[PDB]
Amino acid sequence: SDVYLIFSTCPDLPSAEIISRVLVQERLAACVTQLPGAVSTYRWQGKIETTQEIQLLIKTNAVHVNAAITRLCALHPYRLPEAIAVQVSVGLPEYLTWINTEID
Repeated sequence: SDVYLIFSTCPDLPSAEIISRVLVQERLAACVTQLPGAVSTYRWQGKIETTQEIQLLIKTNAVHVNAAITRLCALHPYRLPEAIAVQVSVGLPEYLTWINTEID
């Protein structure tokens, strides 16, 4: 399908809310789901670091993937945010249509 799920994380609730609201308002994503209480572990210059985060699941389509990612970046606290998109293989047809009609 041409629906894509974009994963990102943000450091807290306002950033998640800002990103979620803006991406939907600007019709770059049909919906954004936040999963709070996430912890991410990564290296930050020779140190194992953990950061509390909100996980985002951004539902969009192929023609909006880049715009959603770049707008996400424009709104993001992080200099280099997670933004990775996975193509949806198949889905409930009316749901895929809804994603598309929301933003196309």
